[PDB]
Order: sequence, then C-alpha cells, then structure tokens
Amino acid sequence: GTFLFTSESVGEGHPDKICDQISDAVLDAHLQQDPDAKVACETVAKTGMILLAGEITSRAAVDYQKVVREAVKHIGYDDSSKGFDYKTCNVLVALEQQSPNEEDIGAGDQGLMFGYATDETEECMPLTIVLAHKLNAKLAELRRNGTLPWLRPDSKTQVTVQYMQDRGAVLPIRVHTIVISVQHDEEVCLDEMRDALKEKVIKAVVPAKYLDEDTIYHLQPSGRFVIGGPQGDAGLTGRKIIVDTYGGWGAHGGGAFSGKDYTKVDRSAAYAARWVAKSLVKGGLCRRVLVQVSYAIGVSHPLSISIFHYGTSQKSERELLEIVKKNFDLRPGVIVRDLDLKKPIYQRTAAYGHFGRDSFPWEVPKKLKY
Amino acid sequence: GTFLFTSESVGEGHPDKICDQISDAVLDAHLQQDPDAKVACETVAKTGMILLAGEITSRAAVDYQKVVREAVKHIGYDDSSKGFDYKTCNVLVALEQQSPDIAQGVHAGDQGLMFGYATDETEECMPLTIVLAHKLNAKLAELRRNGTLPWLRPDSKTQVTVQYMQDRGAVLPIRVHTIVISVQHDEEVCLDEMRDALKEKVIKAVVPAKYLDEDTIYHLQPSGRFVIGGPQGDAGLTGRKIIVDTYGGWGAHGGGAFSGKDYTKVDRSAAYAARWVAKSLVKGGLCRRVLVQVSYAIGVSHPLSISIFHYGTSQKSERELLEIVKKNFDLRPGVIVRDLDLKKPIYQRTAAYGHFGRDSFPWEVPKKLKY
Amino acid sequence: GTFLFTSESVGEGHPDKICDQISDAVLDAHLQQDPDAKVACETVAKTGMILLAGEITSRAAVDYQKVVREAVKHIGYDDSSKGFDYKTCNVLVALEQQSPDIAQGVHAGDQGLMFGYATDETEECMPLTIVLAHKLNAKLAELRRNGTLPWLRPDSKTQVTVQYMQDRGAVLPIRVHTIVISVQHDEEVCLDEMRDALKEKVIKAVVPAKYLDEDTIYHLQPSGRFVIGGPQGDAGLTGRKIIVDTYGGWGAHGGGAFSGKDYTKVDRSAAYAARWVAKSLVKGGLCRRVLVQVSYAIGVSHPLSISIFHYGTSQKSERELLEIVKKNFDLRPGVIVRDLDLKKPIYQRTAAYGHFGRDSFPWEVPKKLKY
Amino acid sequence: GTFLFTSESVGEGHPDKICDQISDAVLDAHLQQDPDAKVACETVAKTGMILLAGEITSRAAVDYQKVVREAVKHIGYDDSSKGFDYKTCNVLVALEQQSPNEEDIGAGDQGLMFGYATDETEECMPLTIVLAHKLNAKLAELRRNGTLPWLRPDSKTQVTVQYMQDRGAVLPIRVHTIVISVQHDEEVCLDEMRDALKEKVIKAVVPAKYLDEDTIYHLQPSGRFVIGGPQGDAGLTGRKIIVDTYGGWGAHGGGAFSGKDYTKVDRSAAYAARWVAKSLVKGGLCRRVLVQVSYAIGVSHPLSISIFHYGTSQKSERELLEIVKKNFDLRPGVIVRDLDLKKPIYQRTAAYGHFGRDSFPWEVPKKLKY
Repeated sequence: GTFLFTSESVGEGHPDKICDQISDAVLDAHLQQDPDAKVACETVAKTGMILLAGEITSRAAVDYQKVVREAVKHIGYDDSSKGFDYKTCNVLVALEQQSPNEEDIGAGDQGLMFGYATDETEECMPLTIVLAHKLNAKLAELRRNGTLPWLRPDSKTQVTVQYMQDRGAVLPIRVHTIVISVQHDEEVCLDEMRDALKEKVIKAVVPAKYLDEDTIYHLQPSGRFVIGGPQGDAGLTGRKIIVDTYGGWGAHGGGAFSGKDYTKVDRSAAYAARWVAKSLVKGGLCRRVLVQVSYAIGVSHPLSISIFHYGTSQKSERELLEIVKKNFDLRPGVIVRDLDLKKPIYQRTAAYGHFGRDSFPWEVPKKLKY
Repeated sequence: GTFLFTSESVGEGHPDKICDQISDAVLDAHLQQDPDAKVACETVAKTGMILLAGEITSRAAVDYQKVVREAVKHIGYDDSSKGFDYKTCNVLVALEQQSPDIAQGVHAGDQGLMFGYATDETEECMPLTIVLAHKLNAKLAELRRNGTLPWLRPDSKTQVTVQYMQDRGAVLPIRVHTIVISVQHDEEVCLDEMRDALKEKVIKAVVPAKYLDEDTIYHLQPSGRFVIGGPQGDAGLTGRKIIVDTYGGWGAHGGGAFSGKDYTKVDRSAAYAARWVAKSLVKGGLCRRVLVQVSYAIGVSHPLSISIFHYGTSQKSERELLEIVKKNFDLRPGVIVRDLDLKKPIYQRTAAYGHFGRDSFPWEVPKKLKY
Repeated sequence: GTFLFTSESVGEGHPDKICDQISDAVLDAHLQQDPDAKVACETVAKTGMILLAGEITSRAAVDYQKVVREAVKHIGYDDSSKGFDYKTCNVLVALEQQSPDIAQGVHAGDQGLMFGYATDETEECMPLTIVLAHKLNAKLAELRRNGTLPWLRPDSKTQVTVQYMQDRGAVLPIRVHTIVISVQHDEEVCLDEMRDALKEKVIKAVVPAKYLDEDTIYHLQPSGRFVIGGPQGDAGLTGRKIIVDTYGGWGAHGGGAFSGKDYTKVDRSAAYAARWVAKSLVKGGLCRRVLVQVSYAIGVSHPLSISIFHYGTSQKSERELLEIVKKNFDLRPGVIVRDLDLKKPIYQRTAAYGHFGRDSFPWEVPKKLKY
Repeated sequence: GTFLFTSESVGEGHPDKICDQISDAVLDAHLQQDPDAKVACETVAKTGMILLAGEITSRAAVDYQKVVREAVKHIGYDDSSKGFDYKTCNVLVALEQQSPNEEDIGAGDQGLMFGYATDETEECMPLTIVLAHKLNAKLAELRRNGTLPWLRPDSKTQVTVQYMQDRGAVLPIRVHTIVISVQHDEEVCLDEMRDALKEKVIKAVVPAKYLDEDTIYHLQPSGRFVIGGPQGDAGLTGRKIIVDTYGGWGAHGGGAFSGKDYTKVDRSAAYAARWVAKSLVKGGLCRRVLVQVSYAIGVSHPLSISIFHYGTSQKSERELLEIVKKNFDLRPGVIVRDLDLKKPIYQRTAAYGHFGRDSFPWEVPKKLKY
C-alpha cells in the first residue's frame, strides 16, 4: 500500500541548531588541545544570550567567549537587524571543569540507541530527510558565496514524498509537497524570493524525476521573515534529534549528539549503529534495517543488540545478529578507534544531519565476513 | 524467533525531568488563570540554578519564585547535602510575556506528522519494556517518600531489556533479560545493602514474578557510587527525554518535545490524539498492535493524510481500519482540544513517568467505535 | 592662598549610570502602583545583558521587559552599531518579590550618619566643579538628541578642575584650570572635528566665559578613539557613582548608594534631608558654606546627634546654628518622608546628573527659617 | 567643640564583601601567572548565585569555577543552613578576555582620588574605623580557630566615638556606642552570645581607657541571625567604599578598589595618596591631612594634586604641596614600582580595610627630603 511521509530540516540559524553548533564548537576546541577531553556541553539561546552549562574533564585552556562569538559569526549573525549579533550578545558560562587498557572504558551513561539504513538513495538514507537537509545546505551555500545575498541564516524546510512498498522496502515515487521558509534582508520582494527558491534551490537539489505538475510548493508561506534566530525565541541543545538522524524513519533512543565526547554512548553508539546498518545494506544483506543497542553506566559492553530487517533479507534476523557480532565490537573504547572519534570534526555534524555524508567514518561501510 | 528490546525511564529528580516538570508547572500556572494562554517555556537546571526562558502570551500574573521552588520541594531537593535545595537555589527568569492582542481583547501549524502506538502486551496498552522502566522509578519515589528506604535521593534512571517472541505481528513478552537501576543515595548506606534492597523491595515489588528467572541480569548501582546527582552532576534541559515520554523506542517519533508547550502546539495535542486513536483500535479488538500516522499540511485543519499500520495483527485491511478511524474521529486540532479537554491545567502530572500508559488522562480513555 | 579641586560626572549612557537609572525606574514602577512598596533593586549591565537582582515587598505587578527596555531606549542604545540595543538585549530577572504581610493587609535602621553640604559659590548651591561636570554631560545629551552632533553616542564622562581661593572659610572659584571630556562617537567623524565641536559647542555653551582663559587645559577625547562604549566596554553596576550622585568629593560621605532603594532606607531619605537643611542655612543667609552631620541611633527615631560645621563662614556659633536647625526641622525619618513627599515616583529623574543641585526635587527647595 | 562620629564595618560574609573578596581572588589568580594582567572584575552575589562580569587582558589560564568556590569556602559558606554553600551554588561567568617605557603608561580611566591620615592612632587612621574593622577581624579569627564555633561569616559593626578638637586635630575621648550583629549557628542562646561578644571580642580589641560606665552596647540588637550572606540578599563589588577606606572621615573620589589592576588609578592612586598622607603625618609635617589627585584616561601624569592640612601644620598648604611634588611621582607606571602593585596580595585587602595595616607597602611611610 501507498503512503505519504514528511521530514523536516532546519538551517544553522534556527535557535535549536545554533545551540547544537555552539556545543560542538566547544567540544572541538577541547579536542584540538586534549584528545581525551570529556565534554557534556549544553547551550541555551534566547533574545540576546548564549548560555553554556555542563561538565568538562580536560587539560585544554579554551577561551569560551571567543569560541562562542566566532561560531555565532560563522552562522552569520552580525547585526541587530538580523535579530542577533556576535559582537554584542551576552555570553554566560556555567561549565564546571576538572582535570583528569582504553578498550575497557565504561559507558559514560546508560541508554538505548538506534541506527537505520535504506537502499532508497545512494546515501542509504530516507529521501524525505536527504532532500530536506539538502535544501537547507543549498540555502547556506548560496547565502555565504553571495549568489543570493539577501538570504539570512534561519530556515526551515519540510518535504513530503509519496511512497510505495516493495517486500518491506520503501520506493519513493514523487515529491508531494515542499515547504521552504528562509530568513531574509528587508530589501527583497517575495515574488523574487519565491522564484529564486524554486529555480536556484529546489531545481538544483531535487532530482527532476520526483517533481511533477501536481507537486505543491509552499515558498515563504508565512510571508516576510526579516528577524530570526534567537530573537523572541528560545533554543536548546538537543532539541532537533529527529532532524539530526532519520527524519521520522526508523527509531530513536532519545539521546542528543551535540556537545558530547565519545564516552557518551548517546553519540558514539548511534554512530556505530548507523555504521552497522549501512554496512548491512551496502553488503546486500538487506534493503532496509534498524539496529538497536544499549548500555549501562560504567559498563563497557552492550547489554543488548537487536536487528530488524523489515522482511527485506533472505537471512533471518537471528542470522544477521550473529553476523553483526562477528564483525563489530561495540564497546565505546573500540568504537572510538574504528570511527576516529577523538578528532575535532564535530562542528560539521551539527547541521544538515549527522548521517548520509561521505566524509564521516561511520558512512564508509565495513566489508563483512560471513 | 526471539529478540531483545530495551527501553529506559528516569525519576522525578533526574535533571532533564526536573526541567520538564517545571516547564509544565509554568504552563499549568498560566492556564489556571488564563485558559487561552500561549506558552513555550524552556527550563535549564545546573548546579544551583533554575533558568526559565521562552515566550508567553497570557493574562496571568504568575509567581515564578513560588512555582519553581514548590516544584523542586515536591521533587525532594531540600538540602545542599543532596546537591540542590529549593530554599537557596538561584531562580532566573528570562521569560518574555506579552498581553494578548489589544484588538481581539475588545472583540494548524507546520507541515508535519505525528505517531500514535498501542500494543496489547500490557493492560496500559504500552510496551512492557517502558511500562516496567517507569514503574521501577515510581516505586523508588514511593519508598523514598514513605521512608522505607530513607537513604534514597530523587535522581534515578532505569533500563529494562525484555526477551520477546512474535506471533502474526504481535509481540509476546517472554521474560525480563536485564534490569539496570542507578539511583542517587546518601553517604552512609553501603553498596551491598543498596543492591539487596533494589532487588528485593523494588524489582520484586514491580515486575510480575513470571518474567523474572535465575538468568535475569541485574546491573544495580553499576557505577558503584552515586552520591553526586541532580543538577549538580549533569545539566538538565526541557525536552531531552522525549523517548522516555513516549514509547521507549517502539512505534515511531516524528519529532518534538511536549513539556512547556500549550495545547495550540499541534506536535503536543495531535500526538495525544494519535495515541488516543491507536489505543481505541487495540481496546476495540480491531488489532493487537498498531502505528497510527497522522500528517498535517500547512494551513488545512483536516489532516492531509492518515495511515494505519497494524503489523499483520488485524483481520481487517489497513484501508478498512482507516475508514473506521475517519467515521469515529475528527482530528482537526481545535476539535481535538475540545474532545480531550486540553485547556485544563493537568500538564505537570504528564511530565514524569511517561505521557502514555497511565489511566489519568483523556487520551488514555478509549473511544467506543461504531462500524 | 589658591588651590585646585577636581570633580567628575558621567552621562546617561555610562554603564554604571544606566544601572542607577534602571534600578530607579524599577522603584518608580512599583511606587506608581503601591506607594508602600519596599525596594532594594540592583542592576548589572554588561555586553548584551541587563540583570535585575534584589528584594521587593510590593503589591505591584511590573512588566520588567517594558521598564528595562524603555529605559535603555530613552538613554539612546538602539542598535548593535552603538554596542547595545534595547530591542535585542538579554533582560534577566532575578528579583525576589513577596506580597506584604498577610496579617497587616487586613488590619530607623542602622547606627549611622549622613551628611548634607551646601556652598554659596553657585546658585545651585553646589561646588562649581561638579555643577560644571554635570552640565557638560547634560549638554552632550541635548546636542546628541536634537541632532546638532549626530555622531555622539550616550556614553560620556567629564571632569573639571577649578582653581579656587579662600575667604574666611568660603571658597571662591577663580577659573577653570582643566577640563576632560571623553564621549563615545560614531565611526565616521574625525578626532579634529570632535575636539573642535567639544570646545566650541559644548564647553563654551556651558562654562561662564569669565572662568575660561588661554591657559585653561583641555583634554578632549584624550584616549584618542572611543567607538566601543556602554556596557560593551565596561561592566556597570548600581551604586558605583555615589560621589557623582552627591558632592563631587566636597563635604563628606558616610556611606551608601541611593538608586533602587525606597524611602524607608534612611541612608537615602536622611541624606536628602541633610542636603535640605544645609541648603536652607545657606539660602537663609546664615552661612556661606556648611556641612550638616546627622547621626541616628539603632531604634530611636529622633536623631542621636546633629553637628553643624560652617568652616568659619558664619557670624553665629555652631551651637546657635544647631539651635536654629532644631527649632525648624524634624529629622525623624517618617516625618522627613511626609515633608519631602518621598512616596511619589520621581526617583528615575534623580539617577543621572546628580541628586543635588537641580531645582526639581523637594530637598532642593529651601525652608524659610524662623529664629 | 565636641562631636560624635560613627563608622561601620562588615565581615567577610556580608554579601557586598563576598563580592569584593571574590573580585580580588580573581585578580590575584591572574597576577600569579601574568604580572601584567589587566583586570576589571565585578562580582554579583544573590540567593544561590555568584556572577562575574567584566574585562580582562591576560596571558593566564584561570579556572573561574575553582577560584570562586574556593573563595566562598574560605569565607565559610559550606551548607544551606548558613544560607549559601560553595559546593552547590551557581557560578556564572561573563568575563571577556583578550591577549596583549612602562613609566609612561596612561591612566586606565579618569577620576579623582583621596588619601587621608590622622595622628589619633598608631595606624594613623580614625579610631572609629580602626575599632569597627578590628571587631569584625576578631570575630573571624575566633570563628576560624574554634574559640567560638557557633560563629558564622556574616557580621556588621558600628562604633560611635565622642571626640574633642585640638587646633584642627581630633582627639578621641570615649566610645559612646558599640553595635555588633553577627551570624550564628542555631545551637547557641543570645545570653551566651552577648556575653562572649562583650568579653572575648570588645574587651580584646577596644583599649579599656575608651570604655566606661555609660558606653552603650547593642549586641545582637535584632535578635537571632541564623541565615546570612547572599540568601534573600543581593551584593555587589564596590558597594562598601567608605568602609574600605576611612569610614566617613576625609573624602572619597567614588572609585571602588576590588577586582582592579594597577592601571586602574581608582585603586593605585588612592593607595599612593594614602601613602603620601601617612608620610606627611609620620614625618611630623602635620597632624591630620587630606590629599586629592586626579587623572584622565590615557594620560600618564596627574591633572591635579591638592593638600589640605586642617590647620594642623606650621607650613602652608602650598609648601606641603611643593614638598609632595619633590618626593613622590604619582604616575601609575611609577606608583606600581614603588608600591609593588603587580604582586598578588589583593585578596587580603578585600576585608577589614585597605588602610591601617602594617604589611602593605602604602602603609610604610617614605622619609621626606625638604
């Protein structure tokens, strides 16, 4: 049977994503000096304020004012006309910082985590969330290179796709609806914005085979959007966890990723579960798969591993599990080495999705032996 | 045929849940005085600080000192020895409140989806993994408050792994495979005594005996020592336990936290409606297990689309169930608000022990279906 | 015989004065609704932040978003280019407000001293050094607001050194020795043009020509460049300009700031009373220059002691002046409050340009004395 | 003619003095690593919170959480029963920190400053403020060594003395009134507290010749005082400037001292003016004297220097000025060298008065040539 599915993505200037990106900029600053830094950094953004709160164990000396302001400048908030300015906003810091066989390190917390993959795209991700992210990334590219200099940092996209099912797999047929709202400078009209959104953004990102006569476009649906970001709005780290992962597809364990080092299995085991799911699909063992893992605080080994193939394998779920246990060691002290999780690359994961890119180690499938 | 599935839950004193409870206490304070209040309240808790941020349109005048402090008191943080004290903590108010529109005084949102889920494996009509996880935290609070284990403090986390088998799409719990409990405690009690009380007075008082066996794995105080807890040990924020609030990893989640958001946030009121629909189908005997997917389109009050996925557990087709749902439910967000009585101040009770599964809310009372 | 004496003053946009003005705006908001409000409001201003802290007992419901933002708007900080903007700054409210006593609803402090001072060297009855310093800041604000020098920003500081001679204890200003002016400015204007306008349109519009000569020293924009100012460049707090608020180093100060404190704080209302007494003696022709010292004892409403020090500028003994003061003034703090109308919301006007010397307040209106 | 004079002092646990002491602990932490650090650190204390705000130019890496908490522990707040606890209070940091002939350095700000001295005590200070400070210091000594273990950190004293005048000098005759309020543990009665205040504090500090039959004692005048410090109270740096100096005597320029390095003439020139006043009095050039100096931002030399002797010299005020100008160079870049103002000794100045101690360089008179 057929169904519609909708995923959302948000640009770097959305207040929740500002916080994710600042959190990871703080993490990256620690890791550049101290690869073994432990970081749990939560960020809050509201009118005129960034606040940092959390715990850090690190030998680094980090200038938080500079790291935060620079990230805000990088996002593109440099003037009160845009709603926020890195030069004059309030930065408050409440980070409590202590000084300090690695394969046996215990999980930093308990929790459950999922990975997912699907053969419907080359990236091995759901089409809805690939397209939603790609529309926001293209907005930011065109903003930053001056192709559309009226663009500002805050944006939200929603993409509805009509699917068919094929023996537990999902086959995207057409884009049903695209919604784009993007922040903009006072000096452009809506007719021009709408035309640019359709021609320079949607047509540059969405394969033409999914767009047809009945595709519904809602471009700047709420009209003008001059002020954005944290102004009259409050955001927090870890409030876009569905957007950061599979856009509604598969499942989620509840843990946020941004501002967390590798011992926080919320992030490292979700990355490893994605790596497992992608490896199974690119291995041709199934067409779509969900992987669950779980941990207890202070315990190095997973408490559970489970594999659900949606009926898209010739192997049983039990046989896939046995294969997974022969090819992967999901201790955090081992995941760190296989996925290089002490490298300061996290600020790049904080927008446009943690999954479906090529450059990240969890997106390179492992050759399986079975 | 068998598989494992794990869910977690956290106690009232976990720092993220403190924040959910405070944000909903704020919402209830506003609704008490102004049933049309619009609220989007975020809370941050860290060593000695409660910060309230967000936007409110309301006629209410709320005393945040009182609302925040009583909530913290009720949770049980009343001394520096416990890491946090309602008498001495810093309450910072950064909320932006405006009066409702002058001219309306004198006279349906995002393109998005919501999921509801229900399963006949428990009477709560919820996954056993998460029902048990919630009940373990609730039992710790009960024994802490009636003084049976006076060494307990408010911060707790639990995790339950169940071994299941499948039967024509339904899931049948066989036994509890693994239980984790970590709970904050006073300085005097010993690990042995804690691990013994958690097994004998908590777990065995909550988990049906038929699910426990000699191979069940217990990880009780697995870190070894948990004196530092609450916001002292970890920063809390509103809306960071969204899976604990819902189905424990089962079903699906389309995104959005609930607490500190009024009934006009559709990702809060339509999620409750989709639960209501899923629970009504299962209690109506129409299927054993169901995922209800409700899509809304920018503007249109009527849902864009509804899909019902019964996993094979129904004698009727997915198109027949969809027809039943349409004949019995009106899922326009304004109709939902009236049918589920969502203008009333009951939200603080939702903010610990899960939004779904308790027999305390209108969305947990099934609708008798005609067909 | 001659000597130098220096005093300073600061503009409305100096970060410490922003805080004094906000704290008094808070007090006035409360008094407007509840004339018995008790207020002790502290303000901190730093890059992008206004923080309100302190204690209030009041029946008022005040909108701090509005009160703080309008005050900042009025000061002139309305864009990030100026370093601070009322539209986008973070207002954090940490004030602790309680209702007045339940049971009194249905039905004189520290051992300390206060000083008043007055001198006949100006009509304001204040030292010339500080009268001139205040007027230079006021003139900058006037020319900034009417657009004569649109390159001016709100943050300014001035300092005036006067050469004096003495005559039987009175002080006689001879000339202005040195003037300092530092004022925040836009990016485009050049130092030469600023230094020329400050001399020609500010100083020469304010200082009587008889005090200026070819040897007068001008330090105008002495740091060279002052684009970064307001709370961006320096943290402000309430009650850090207490000498600018009073006599500019002349007379004496027994300790205490004024702004954000209601009339029941005796170090605020008895300082105004002692000014009133000192000014009344000088305008009554009883002396040319006077320091009035009023001591209060823990509990006793009546002053413990009053000493009058006339520096030799009076035909009457210091004991005769004391007798006159006692026959004409009742310095019990409750009587002071009634006589000077201190329950009214006029405090925000006190918080820039000095509490003493302007003909705008009851304590600056002399009492006609009988003797 | 005779008159009464009253001075106040407050203990380390008074909320305003907590902030002064934290500000100077932050300054001292910078100076221990970077002698040329520029610091303007303001502290705010209220229920459950210390906030730091200001500007720093320094090469130091300072852990602010540790510096603040430790200072709070040092003051003696370790439990919510006392109203405040270093282990669980909120510490928020908003310090903006940049990296960077010294005799020519310009004043860090404009301002006026006074120094004062008087021959009425050996310390060359007014008796009222010497006694007020000494009562608070003795309370803290007895608290910290366990002589009176019921004592807590917050305290306030007021001392009224009856004076005579002698040719512009002031002669203290008797103590008229002593007020002491001190914070205390629940477990002591007021009768015992009052007796200890009189016998172990007042009699150990006030010379017996000033105490007589009519001396009024107000000991714990407002009754019980269990909770103190910042709880239901707000304090700020630089709100006790009269207490920190001459207790009402002489004059004040308005600048606070705590949290400021030597380029902030509010502090360095006030120290130097005190040094000048003390040198004149110990030199026998007068019995009592007030010194004024003033500065402009970015200008190294004083704009004005003035000397008022109260009629207590045989020399004219003009002759004293000429002597001062021959023996002292009041440029901040020179004052720093003469008074050793890069040394991290400032936390010790933050309670019990900056003046009248023996160990500080501004309290050692210079031998004058004239």
